Amino acid sequence: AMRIMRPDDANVAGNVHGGTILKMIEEAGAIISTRHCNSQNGERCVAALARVERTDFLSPMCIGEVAHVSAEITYTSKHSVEVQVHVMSENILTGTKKLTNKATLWYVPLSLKNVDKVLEVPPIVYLRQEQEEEGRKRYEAQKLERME
Amino acid sequence: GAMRIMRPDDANVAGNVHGGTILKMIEEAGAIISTRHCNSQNGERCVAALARVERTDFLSPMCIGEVAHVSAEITYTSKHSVEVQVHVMSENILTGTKKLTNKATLWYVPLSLKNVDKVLEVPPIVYLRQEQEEEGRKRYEAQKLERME
Amino acid sequence: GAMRIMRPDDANVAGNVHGGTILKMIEEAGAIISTRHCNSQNGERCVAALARVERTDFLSPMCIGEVAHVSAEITYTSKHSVEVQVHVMSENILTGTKKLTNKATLWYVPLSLKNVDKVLEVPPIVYLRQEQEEEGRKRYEAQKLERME
Amino acid sequence: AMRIMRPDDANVAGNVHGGTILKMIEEAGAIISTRHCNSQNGERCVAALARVERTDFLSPMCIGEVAHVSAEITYTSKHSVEVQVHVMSENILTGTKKLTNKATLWYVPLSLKNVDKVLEVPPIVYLRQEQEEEGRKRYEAQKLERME
Amino acid sequence: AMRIMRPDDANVAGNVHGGTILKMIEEAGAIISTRHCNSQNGERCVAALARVERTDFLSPMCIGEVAHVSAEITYTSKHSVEVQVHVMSENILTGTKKLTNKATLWYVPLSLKNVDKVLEVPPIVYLRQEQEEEGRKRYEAQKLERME
Amino acid sequence: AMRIMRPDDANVAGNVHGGTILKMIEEAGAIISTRHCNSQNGERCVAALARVERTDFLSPMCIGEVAHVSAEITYTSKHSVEVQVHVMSENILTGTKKLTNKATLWYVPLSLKNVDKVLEVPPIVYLRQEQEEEGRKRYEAQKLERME
Ligand SMILES: CC(C)(COP(=O)(O)OP(=O)(O)OC[C@H]1O[C@@H](n2cnc3c(N)ncnc32)[C@H](O)[C@@H]1OP(=O)(O)O)[C@@H](O)C(=O)NCCC(=O)NCCS
Ligand SMILES: CC(C)(COP(=O)(O)OP(=O)(O)OC[C@H]1O[C@@H](n2cnc3c(N)ncnc32)[C@H](O)[C@@H]1OP(=O)(O)O)[C@@H](O)C(=O)NCCC(=O)NCCS
Ligand SMILES: CC(C)(COP(=O)(O)OP(=O)(O)OC[C@H]1O[C@@H](n2cnc3c(N)ncnc32)[C@H](O)[C@@H]1OP(=O)(O)O)[C@@H](O)C(=O)NCCC(=O)NCCS
Ligand SMILES: CC(C)(COP(=O)(O)OP(=O)(O)OC[C@H]1O[C@@H](n2cnc3c(N)ncnc32)[C@H](O)[C@@H]1OP(=O)(O)O)[C@@H](O)C(=O)NCCC(=O)NCCS
Ligand SMILES: CC(C)(COP(=O)(O)OP(=O)(O)OC[C@H]1O[C@@H](n2cnc3c(N)ncnc32)[C@H](O)[C@@H]1OP(=O)(O)O)[C@@H](O)C(=O)NCCC(=O)NCCS
Ligand SMILES: CC(C)(COP(=O)(O)OP(=O)(O)OC[C@H]1O[C@@H](n2cnc3c(N)ncnc32)[C@H](O)[C@@H]1OP(=O)(O)O)[C@@H](O)C(=O)NCCC(=O)NCCS
Repeated sequence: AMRIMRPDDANVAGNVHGGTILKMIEEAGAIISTRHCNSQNGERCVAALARVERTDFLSPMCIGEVAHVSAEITYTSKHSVEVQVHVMSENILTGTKKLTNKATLWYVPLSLKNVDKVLEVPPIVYLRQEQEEEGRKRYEAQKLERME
Repeated sequence: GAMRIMRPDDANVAGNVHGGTILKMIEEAGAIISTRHCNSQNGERCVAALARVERTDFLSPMCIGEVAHVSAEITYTSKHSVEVQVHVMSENILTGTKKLTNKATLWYVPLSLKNVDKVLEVPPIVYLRQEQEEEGRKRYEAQKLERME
Repeated sequence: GAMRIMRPDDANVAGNVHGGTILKMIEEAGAIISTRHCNSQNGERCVAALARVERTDFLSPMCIGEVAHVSAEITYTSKHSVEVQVHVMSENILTGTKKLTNKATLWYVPLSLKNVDKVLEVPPIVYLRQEQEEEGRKRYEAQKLERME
Repeated sequence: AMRIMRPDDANVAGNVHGGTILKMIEEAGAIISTRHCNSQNGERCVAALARVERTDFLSPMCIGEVAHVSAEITYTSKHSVEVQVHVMSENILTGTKKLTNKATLWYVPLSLKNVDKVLEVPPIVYLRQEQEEEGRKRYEAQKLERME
Repeated sequence: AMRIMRPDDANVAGNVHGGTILKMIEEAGAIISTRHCNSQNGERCVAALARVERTDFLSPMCIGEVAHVSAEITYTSKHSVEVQVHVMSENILTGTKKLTNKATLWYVPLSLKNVDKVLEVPPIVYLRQEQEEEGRKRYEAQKLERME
Repeated sequence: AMRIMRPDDANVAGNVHGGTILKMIEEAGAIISTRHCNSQNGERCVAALARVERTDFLSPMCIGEVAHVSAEITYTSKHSVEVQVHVMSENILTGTKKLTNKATLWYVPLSLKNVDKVLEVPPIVYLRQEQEEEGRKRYEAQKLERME
């Protein structure tokens, strides 16, 4: 995703609201996860946001700057999808680019015809085994935590 | 607090509200409460910027036509930061049914309006129970440590 | 209630909020409170439609960056209509200053979702004092009579 | 003004919210009043909404219908402008047009340089003599009402 | 159509984005073409934008100025509608009016019930036979550009 | 640049309005052109839209489908930028993709210090020589159309 930041995206200091960026982040996560969950022509479904991991906002973004939002599916469990989203600001006058934040989201597919039906998530192929292993450990961390 | 009716543009094709919609509302509540507090002792004029979102689980869906209720509370202050806990509740105004959608914790930092990116001191808060100050102090130390990776 | 920070698109070239912006927020509060009430006894599912806005004066300006606080109360019910009083207060979160922006009164009529333009019976509200019902009944009669010129 | 009504303009029933129409009405009033209060090259100003008269909503408007919003300055006092706004719905499939609402609004011009400075309003030309007298009577009745 | 230009319509300097005006232009074209294609109570339809002809932006528009959009159906073929749209900027503080844009659009009526069914366009009334001839030439010109 | 199509982007049939797409195309054109015109760190400028030409809408896009907007600078004259934009629709439930739109936009860099000052456009490198010649022919034809 690429969008010019507008006055209504920003506070009175002209700096973009956290909420504006969070919204864009989730939009990217929703597209990528829904596409994936339908990618093997299983039951028609839409991915629902189940969890947002801790995220830190490192640098401001200003009106007139371009928000760049990119997403990657980094893990899949039996019924869930982990998405990592990166947000970068670009000033197209000066050329300066800054990392706004990195967020991690967990999605769960729900049947279009039965909203209470959690679907199985198709596997992804990992470029690196360490990526599957790291993803598994993150999956475990949140599973264990939610087990109270 | 804050409430608003969920509209078509707030929801997916299933009729369920996008997480991003609720996240935006949560941050709107945090911004108001933290900005007010950071100017509450008439210090240098400032606006609270969102520094951190803690992990948060979405427990129940919300649908078009349901009312999102968003409430915020300042639960800790450090020298230069504000911790805010936000609760989101969905209300179906046809059936009456209310459900807890989400609980989220946020951290804000006040930045001067006049001095670009100047971090300001946060006025102290008073704790209903002193157990709460200690718990908040522990939460503060935990994020301070986690960020210094 | 409802609260929202005023944004540049809410305001004219001078930074002052448009009447239309506030009118919209007023009606949003009215729509929620009246719809909830009209479904509160689980009658035929319905949505409250705005029938009337009483005369209303805008007492003080609001500015970009101030927080609009909107609060509503059902003050009367007739057989098929709901009277709602709405208060709008501005809050400057930098200075702490609060001002009454506007008081408005609205009338809603519940319409069936299933049966188009079917007007439904409104559940009675509880009054703390008989005087409240009498005062509302007088306002109801006034507008009812006027709608015959 | 003429605008197609969209889903976000309407409730779950597909009927346009009163609030949406109210916002459009005020937009029409703001334009006509601001243009008028600058029409004699006085101090630059913007008209602010002072009063909305009682108004009844007669017929619903639906998603996909076209809202027609028309305004006319019907009276001016020394420092205020009376505006009548009509809203009509047009169904462009069926051809059917309906009167949604008629509203009267009062605006007061405020200096751009000084928000607290109320400016004098230029006179309007009345097509009929009786119209000025009618507007004058309404002005005095509301001015006398505002006592508290 | 008339609308005041707002901060979100414009860049950091306060000049209106072309996209904002393009959106307004298309809205006007969609209304006028849809009404016409349903004017004889044929199968219920909505006119879809098929083409924008070479449109030129002649002068900037600013926040606070009023955009005036006017549309006219200038030619009809068997299954399409040519619409010419004019955009005028009005500064309501100074009184200045400027021609912002002239655009020519082509619409095709599609059945509402029957997803992608192209319908016949009712013929338009011409004031002079010369107008039909000129329209025909423009019709043939766009046909040629499209066949390359 | 991706985004999901929402109810307010579309008509009563669920099909996206031409205006919605035109706005997205222009946003992409504005970003790429402004970035390019500041790429050699000349006088700070923003590129203003001057022309939209010969843009055709080939297939409908629906609510819930994802719009993919891709921009490319295809010609530069001394003071203007030609941008070609393609819009592709993607159904993330079915996987189906369709070419929605092909557009051509001309931008002109205007100094931020002097809003009437048309700046020089840095040259671009052409992947195939033939593209420059084709671009020049298009450029000459439109520049002469603004003469004859
Ligand atoms: C918030 C910000 C100003 C902090 O910058 P910094 O270099 O860390 O500033 P300092 O080192 O002086 O620290 C100031 C305070 O901020 C706190 N802080 C900084 N980052 C934090 C984070 N991610 N989470 C919680 N607190 C944080 C520090 O703990 C410190 O408070 P303390 O002294 O009471 O412990 C900076 O990270 C920033 O501008 N981020 C972007 C904010 C923003 O624009 N958000 C929306 C983006 S769309
Ligand atoms: C996501 C949701 C459907 C899960 O419900 P549930 O009763 O826990 O479902 P299950 O017990 O069958 O678990 C299904 C999967 O979801 C995962 N899950 C559930 N809650 C989760 C959370 N908070 N974070 C990460 N994963 C979660 C489970 O781990 C399981 O996947 P796995 O078997 O691969 O490990 C439910 O919490 C929900 O509807 N949440 C709201 C979603 C939404 O609408 N979001 C937007 C709100 S605005
Ligand atoms: C409108 C406003 C400037 C009037 O303030 P005031 O103290 O009464 O000012 P003045 O006494 O000098 O009156 C100026 C004119 O306004 C008129 N007026 C004041 N309140 C009015 C009302 N509510 N309805 C109609 N006219 C009104 C007066 O009659 C006078 O006109 P006149 O001399 O021709 O009779 C003030 O109430 C205000 O700023 N309101 C908020 C306007 C606004 O921002 N609207 C949008 C809110 S979101
Ligand atoms: C409100 C509406 C349904 C009433 O229609 P109606 O033909 O008068 O219906 P009824 O005669 O059966 O009257 C039903 C109730 O509505 C009330 N009513 C009707 N118009 C009213 C008005 N303008 N103000 C207050 N009450 C009104 C009647 O008093 C009656 O209540 P009661 O029996 O307790 O006295 C109708 O005027 C309408 O559909 N208006 C448009 C509503 C709308 O869509 N609003 C937004 C427009 S953008
Ligand atoms: C585009 C604009 C700057 C050109 O004005 P002008 O008086 O013709 O300026 P010039 O004669 O000096 O022409 C400068 C360049 O613009 C080009 N140009 C002007 N109009 C053009 C058009 N409609 N299409 C393509 N190129 C155009 C010229 O070809 C020239 O480039 P070149 O020297 O490489 O050939 C002017 O018409 C303008 O400000 N338009 C409005 C732009 C805007 O605000 N867009 C959004 C409106 S909502
Ligand atoms: C408009 C559309 C239905 C035409 O499809 P088609 O296969 O060419 O249909 P037909 O061959 O039956 O042609 C019907 C008419 O459309 C016209 N037409 C099609 N594309 C056109 C274009 N690019 N410019 C002008 N006219 C066009 C033809 O000239 C023909 O008119 P005629 O018979 O009077 O000469 C198709 O291109 C489409 O669905 N485009 C997208 C429309 C849309 O959804 N717009 C918004 C996109 S966000």
